[PDB]
Amino acid sequence: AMLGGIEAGGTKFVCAVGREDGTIIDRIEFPTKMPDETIEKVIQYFSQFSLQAIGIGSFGPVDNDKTSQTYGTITATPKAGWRHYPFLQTVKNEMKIPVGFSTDVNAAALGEFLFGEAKGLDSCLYITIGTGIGAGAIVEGRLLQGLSHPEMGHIYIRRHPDDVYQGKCPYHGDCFEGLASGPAIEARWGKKAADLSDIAQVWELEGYYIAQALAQYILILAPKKIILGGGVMQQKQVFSYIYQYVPKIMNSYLDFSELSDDISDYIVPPRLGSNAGIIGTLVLAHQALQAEAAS
Ligand SMILES: [Pt+2]
Ligand SMILES: [Pt+2]
Ligand SMILES: [Zn+2]
Repeated sequence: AMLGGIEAGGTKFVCAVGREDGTIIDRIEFPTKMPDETIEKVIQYFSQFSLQAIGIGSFGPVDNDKTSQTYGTITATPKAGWRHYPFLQTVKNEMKIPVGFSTDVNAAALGEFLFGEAKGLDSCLYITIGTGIGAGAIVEGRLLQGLSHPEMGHIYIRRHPDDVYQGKCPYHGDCFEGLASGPAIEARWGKKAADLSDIAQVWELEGYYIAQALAQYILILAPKKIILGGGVMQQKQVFSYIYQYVPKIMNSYLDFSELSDDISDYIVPPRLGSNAGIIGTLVLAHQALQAEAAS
Protein backbone atom coordinates (compact mmCIF):
# COMPACT_ATOMS: atom_id res chain seq x y z
CA ALA A 1 0.00 0.00 0.00
CA MET A 2 2.34 2.71 -1.25
CA LEU A 3 1.46 6.38 -1.76
CA GLY A 4 3.19 9.24 -3.55
CA GLY A 5 3.29 12.86 -2.39
CA ILE A 6 4.20 16.02 -4.26
CA GLU A 7 4.75 19.25 -2.35
CA ALA A 8 4.99 21.79 -5.15
CA GLY A 9 6.75 24.99 -4.10
CA GLY A 10 7.76 28.11 -5.98
CA THR A 11 11.46 27.38 -5.34
CA LYS A 12 11.55 23.56 -5.06
CA PHE A 13 9.49 20.41 -5.45
CA VAL A 14 9.63 17.67 -2.83
CA CYS A 15 8.38 14.23 -3.89
CA ALA A 16 8.00 11.37 -1.46
CA VAL A 17 6.86 7.80 -1.29
CA GLY A 18 5.19 6.76 1.95
CA ARG A 19 2.34 5.03 3.78
CA GLU A 20 -1.16 5.95 5.00
CA ASP A 21 0.19 6.27 8.55
CA GLY A 22 2.51 9.11 7.46
CA THR A 23 5.71 7.05 7.26
CA ILE A 24 8.13 8.46 4.66
CA ILE A 25 9.85 5.58 2.82
CA ASP A 26 11.89 7.62 0.35
CA ARG A 27 12.16 11.21 -0.82
CA ILE A 28 13.66 13.51 -3.40
CA GLU A 29 13.77 17.23 -4.07
CA PHE A 30 14.71 19.37 -7.05
CA PRO A 31 14.52 23.04 -8.13
CA THR A 32 11.21 24.27 -9.51
CA LYS A 33 11.78 25.21 -13.14
CA MET A 34 9.27 25.42 -16.03
CA PRO A 35 6.21 23.10 -15.67
CA ASP A 36 6.95 20.49 -18.39
CA GLU A 37 10.52 19.77 -17.22
CA THR A 38 9.64 19.92 -13.50
CA ILE A 39 6.74 17.47 -13.87
CA GLU A 40 8.91 15.18 -16.01
CA LYS A 41 11.26 14.79 -13.00
CA VAL A 42 8.23 13.98 -10.83
CA ILE A 43 7.09 11.25 -13.24
CA GLN A 44 10.64 9.85 -13.57
CA TYR A 45 10.95 9.64 -9.77
CA PHE A 46 7.57 7.96 -9.24
CA SER A 47 8.17 5.48 -12.13
CA GLN A 48 10.55 3.46 -9.88
CA PHE A 49 7.71 2.60 -7.53
CA SER A 50 4.34 0.91 -7.75
CA LEU A 51 2.00 3.48 -6.21
CA GLN A 52 -1.69 3.12 -5.33
CA ALA A 53 -2.38 6.91 -5.27
CA ILE A 54 -0.69 10.35 -5.34
CA GLY A 55 -1.37 13.58 -3.43
CA ILE A 56 -0.44 17.09 -4.55
CA GLY A 57 -0.06 20.02 -2.14
CA SER A 58 0.58 23.07 -4.32
CA PHE A 59 1.59 26.71 -4.01
CA GLY A 60 -1.21 28.99 -5.21
CA PRO A 61 -3.70 30.54 -5.46
CA VAL A 62 -5.06 27.37 -7.05
CA ASP A 63 -8.46 26.32 -8.30
CA ASN A 64 -9.43 23.93 -5.52
CA ASP A 65 -13.09 23.64 -6.54
CA LYS A 66 -13.58 19.96 -7.47
CA THR A 67 -16.48 20.86 -9.79
CA SER A 68 -14.52 23.51 -11.71
CA GLN A 69 -13.23 22.97 -15.26
CA THR A 70 -9.88 24.38 -14.16
CA TYR A 71 -9.70 22.23 -10.98
CA GLY A 72 -6.11 21.41 -10.03
CA THR A 73 -4.40 24.36 -11.70
CA ILE A 74 -2.51 27.34 -10.32
CA THR A 75 -4.65 30.40 -10.97
CA ALA A 76 -2.23 33.18 -10.08
CA THR A 77 1.58 33.32 -10.04
CA PRO A 78 4.41 35.50 -11.44
CA LYS A 79 6.36 32.25 -12.19
CA ALA A 80 6.78 31.64 -15.93
CA GLY A 81 4.59 28.87 -17.37
CA TRP A 82 2.78 27.91 -14.14
CA ARG A 83 -0.46 29.93 -14.30
CA HIS A 84 -3.23 27.82 -15.91
CA TYR A 85 -0.83 24.89 -16.43
CA PRO A 86 -2.89 21.63 -16.21
CA PHE A 87 -0.94 20.39 -13.15
CA LEU A 88 -3.39 17.86 -11.66
CA GLN A 89 -4.60 16.52 -15.03
CA THR A 90 -1.03 16.02 -16.31
CA VAL A 91 -0.14 13.94 -13.21
CA LYS A 92 -3.41 11.95 -13.53
CA ASN A 93 -2.74 11.25 -17.25
CA GLU A 94 0.86 10.13 -16.66
CA MET A 95 0.30 8.05 -13.53
CA LYS A 96 -3.19 6.64 -14.21
CA ILE A 97 -4.00 6.26 -10.50
CA PRO A 98 -6.10 8.45 -8.13
CA VAL A 99 -4.53 11.90 -7.51
CA GLY A 100 -5.59 14.13 -4.61
CA PHE A 101 -5.10 17.89 -4.79
CA SER A 102 -5.01 20.80 -2.36
CA THR A 103 -2.93 23.80 -1.36
CA ASP A 104 0.48 23.19 0.26
CA VAL A 105 -0.73 24.65 3.63
CA ASN A 106 -3.90 22.54 3.52
CA ALA A 107 -1.71 19.45 3.22
CA ALA A 108 0.33 20.62 6.25
CA ALA A 109 -2.91 21.10 8.22
CA LEU A 110 -3.94 17.52 7.37
CA GLY A 111 -0.51 16.28 8.47
CA GLU A 112 -0.83 17.95 11.89
CA PHE A 113 -4.53 17.05 12.11
CA LEU A 114 -3.88 13.32 11.64
CA PHE A 115 -0.41 12.90 13.16
CA GLY A 116 0.57 16.14 14.86
CA GLU A 117 -0.55 18.80 17.32
CA ALA A 118 -4.26 18.62 16.32
CA LYS A 119 -4.58 14.84 16.57
CA GLY A 120 -7.77 14.11 18.52
CA LEU A 121 -9.27 17.56 17.70
CA ASP A 122 -11.79 18.29 14.96
CA SER A 123 -10.41 21.77 14.27
CA CYS A 124 -7.05 23.44 13.64
CA LEU A 125 -5.24 26.15 11.68
CA TYR A 126 -1.80 25.65 10.13
CA ILE A 127 0.10 28.80 9.14
CA THR A 128 3.40 28.89 7.26
CA ILE A 129 5.61 31.93 7.62
CA GLY A 130 8.56 31.98 5.19
CA THR A 131 8.94 33.35 1.66
CA GLY A 132 5.21 34.05 1.86
CA ILE A 133 2.43 33.59 4.40
CA GLY A 134 -0.45 31.14 3.95
CA ALA A 135 -2.84 29.11 6.08
CA GLY A 136 -4.97 26.00 5.90
CA ALA A 137 -7.88 25.30 8.26
CA ILE A 138 -9.73 22.17 9.36
CA VAL A 139 -13.35 22.72 10.46
CA GLU A 140 -15.41 19.79 11.82
CA GLY A 141 -12.76 17.38 10.51
CA ARG A 142 -12.70 18.83 6.96
CA LEU A 143 -10.50 21.32 5.09
CA LEU A 144 -12.05 24.77 4.83
CA GLN A 145 -12.92 25.49 1.18
CA GLY A 146 -15.60 28.12 0.53
CA LEU A 147 -15.71 30.25 -2.59
CA SER A 148 -11.90 29.86 -2.62
CA HIS A 149 -9.33 28.25 -0.37
CA PRO A 150 -8.32 30.87 2.21
CA GLU A 151 -5.52 33.40 1.60
CA MET A 152 -5.03 34.37 5.21
CA GLY A 153 -1.56 35.83 4.64
CA HIS A 154 -2.97 38.81 2.74
CA ILE A 155 -5.13 40.35 5.47
CA TYR A 156 -4.42 43.87 6.61
CA ILE A 157 -3.10 44.08 10.16
CA ARG A 158 -2.28 47.20 12.20
CA ARG A 159 1.06 48.78 11.28
CA HIS A 160 3.33 49.16 14.30
CA PRO A 161 3.56 52.96 14.81
CA ASP A 162 7.41 52.81 14.87
CA ASP A 163 7.66 50.65 11.72
CA VAL A 164 8.50 52.67 8.60
CA TYR A 165 8.81 49.78 6.10
CA GLN A 166 6.37 50.03 3.17
CA GLY A 167 5.65 46.31 2.61
CA LYS A 168 6.85 43.52 0.31
CA CYS A 169 3.48 42.43 -1.17
CA PRO A 170 3.08 43.17 -4.91
CA TYR A 171 -0.73 43.21 -4.50
CA HIS A 172 -1.33 45.02 -1.19
CA GLY A 173 1.99 46.47 -0.04
CA ASP A 174 1.54 46.25 3.73
CA CYS A 175 -0.70 43.22 4.28
CA PHE A 176 0.40 40.60 6.85
CA GLU A 177 2.66 38.90 4.27
CA GLY A 178 4.02 42.29 3.14
CA LEU A 179 5.02 43.18 6.72
CA ALA A 180 5.99 39.81 8.18
CA SER A 181 7.34 37.35 5.59
CA GLY A 182 11.01 36.27 5.46
CA PRO A 183 11.65 38.59 2.46
CA ALA A 184 9.83 41.40 4.35
CA ILE A 185 12.07 40.98 7.42
CA GLU A 186 15.18 41.00 5.19
CA ALA A 187 14.17 44.05 3.11
CA ARG A 188 13.29 45.92 6.32
CA TRP A 189 16.42 45.24 8.38
CA GLY A 190 18.96 44.84 5.53
CA LYS A 191 20.08 41.36 6.66
CA LYS A 192 18.76 37.82 6.12
CA ALA A 193 16.83 36.37 9.10
CA ALA A 194 19.80 34.57 10.68
CA ASP A 195 22.20 37.49 10.99
CA LEU A 196 19.27 38.99 12.91
CA SER A 197 18.85 36.16 15.45
CA ASP A 198 20.60 38.41 18.01
CA ILE A 199 18.61 41.64 17.49
CA ALA A 200 15.62 41.37 19.85
CA GLN A 201 13.45 44.07 18.23
CA VAL A 202 13.29 42.16 14.91
CA TRP A 203 11.45 39.31 16.64
CA GLU A 204 9.50 41.64 18.89
CA LEU A 205 8.12 43.35 15.77
CA GLU A 206 7.58 40.03 13.97
CA GLY A 207 5.83 38.53 17.03
CA TYR A 208 3.67 41.65 17.24
CA TYR A 209 2.58 41.31 13.59
CA ILE A 210 1.90 37.57 13.89
CA ALA A 211 -0.11 38.18 17.08
CA GLN A 212 -2.26 40.79 15.31
CA ALA A 213 -3.05 38.27 12.57
CA LEU A 214 -3.76 35.50 15.09
CA ALA A 215 -6.28 37.64 17.01
CA GLN A 216 -8.15 38.09 13.67
CA TYR A 217 -8.14 34.33 12.99
CA ILE A 218 -9.26 33.60 16.57
CA LEU A 219 -12.18 36.08 16.37
CA ILE A 220 -13.35 34.87 12.93
CA LEU A 221 -12.54 31.12 12.88
CA ALA A 222 -11.76 30.32 16.55
CA PRO A 223 -9.59 27.29 15.72
CA LYS A 224 -8.98 24.75 18.50
CA LYS A 225 -5.25 24.70 17.70
CA ILE A 226 -2.94 27.09 15.87
CA ILE A 227 0.24 25.58 14.36
CA LEU A 228 3.00 27.92 13.15
CA GLY A 229 5.61 26.64 10.69
CA GLY A 230 7.90 27.94 7.96
CA GLY A 231 11.46 29.26 7.89
CA VAL A 232 10.71 32.40 9.93
CA MET A 233 9.35 30.28 12.80
CA GLN A 234 12.78 28.62 13.16
CA GLN A 235 13.54 31.73 15.20
CA LYS A 236 11.85 30.10 18.23
CA GLN A 237 12.07 33.40 20.17
CA VAL A 238 9.14 34.79 18.12
CA PHE A 239 6.76 32.42 19.96
CA SER A 240 7.39 34.07 23.36
CA TYR A 241 6.50 37.47 21.88
CA ILE A 242 3.32 36.02 20.30
CA TYR A 243 2.36 34.55 23.70
CA GLN A 244 2.80 38.00 25.29
CA TYR A 245 0.99 39.95 22.60
CA VAL A 246 -2.14 37.88 21.78
CA PRO A 247 -3.80 38.26 25.25
CA LYS A 248 -2.94 41.99 25.19
CA ILE A 249 -4.66 42.50 21.80
CA MET A 250 -7.79 40.59 22.76
CA ASN A 251 -7.96 42.10 26.25
CA SER A 252 -9.92 39.29 27.97
CA TYR A 253 -12.82 39.53 25.51
CA LEU A 254 -13.11 35.73 25.11
CA ASP A 255 -12.58 33.69 28.27
CA PHE A 256 -10.68 30.51 27.34
CA SER A 257 -7.47 29.10 28.83
CA GLU A 258 -6.16 28.63 25.25
CA LEU A 259 -6.10 32.41 24.93
CA SER A 260 -4.55 33.25 28.29
CA ASP A 261 -2.94 30.89 30.81
CA ASP A 262 -2.38 27.93 28.44
CA ILE A 263 -1.57 29.97 25.30
CA SER A 264 1.84 28.24 24.93
CA ASP A 265 -0.07 24.97 24.37
CA TYR A 266 -2.54 26.54 21.88
CA ILE A 267 -0.18 28.30 19.49
CA VAL A 268 2.55 25.72 18.79
CA PRO A 269 5.24 24.53 16.32
CA PRO A 270 4.26 21.50 14.20
CA ARG A 271 4.83 18.11 15.81
CA LEU A 272 5.91 16.91 12.34
CA GLY A 273 8.46 19.73 12.12
CA SER A 274 9.30 20.83 8.57
CA ASN A 275 7.59 17.67 7.23
CA ALA A 276 3.93 18.50 8.01
CA GLY A 277 3.27 19.39 4.36
CA ILE A 278 4.83 16.40 2.61
CA ILE A 279 3.26 14.02 5.13
CA GLY A 280 -0.14 15.70 4.54
CA THR A 281 0.24 15.02 0.78
CA LEU A 282 0.27 11.31 1.70
CA VAL A 283 -3.02 11.91 3.54
CA LEU A 284 -4.36 13.53 0.32
CA ALA A 285 -3.17 10.46 -1.65
CA HIS A 286 -4.94 8.10 0.75
CA GLN A 287 -8.16 10.16 0.62
CA ALA A 288 -8.11 10.04 -3.19
CA LEU A 289 -7.61 6.25 -3.02
CA GLN A 290 -10.57 5.89 -0.61
CA ALA A 291 -12.80 8.19 -2.69
CA GLU A 292 -12.10 6.22 -5.87
CA ALA A 293 -12.70 2.89 -4.08
CA ALA A 294 -16.16 4.27 -3.27
CA SER A 295 -17.02 5.44 -6.82
PT1 LIG B 1 8.84 27.15 -20.66
PT1 LIG C 1 3.47 6.92 -11.16
ZN1 LIG D 1 -0.81 40.90 0.16
